Amino acid sequence: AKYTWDQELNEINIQFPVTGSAIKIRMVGKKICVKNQGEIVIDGELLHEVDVSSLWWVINGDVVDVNVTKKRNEWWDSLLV
Amino acid sequence: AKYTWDQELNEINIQFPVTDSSAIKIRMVGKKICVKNQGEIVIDGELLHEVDVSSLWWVINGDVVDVNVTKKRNEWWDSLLV
Repeated sequence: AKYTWDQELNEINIQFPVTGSAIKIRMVGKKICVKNQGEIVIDGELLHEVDVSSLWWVINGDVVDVNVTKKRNEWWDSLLV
Repeated sequence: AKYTWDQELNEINIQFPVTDSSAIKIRMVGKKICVKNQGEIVIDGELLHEVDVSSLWWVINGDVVDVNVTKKRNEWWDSLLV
């Protein structure tokens, strides 16, 4: 497992460890690409639509925390399609 | 001008006006600095010299956000950004 995720009714959160500049994150529509030092963390399509402009991330110690707001307030069964 | 800044020999201070409670987003990684206020970019650049990113702190004083970070080296900076 390269990452974990959790959700609030209106938001998705993704976490992964900093190895060890390096952090590249792009969302276009539902497509999501997260790389860390060239290694792919996630390369897929989110289950539902998000507000791509709301995308934010920070580093807390050894962990990167990524947050994006959902378009629709509903629980997601999974992160990706 | 979206912000102002000043310095001590060992510290950088950045100020900008407010507009709750996820409105203020601040990230520094290495020398890269991103400050957003209600989604609007305040700063998006690279600091002139290295700072201790762990020392980064900010607070709201009335209508003004004050950001402080400690310089790695004790020297005057000609500019805030590269």
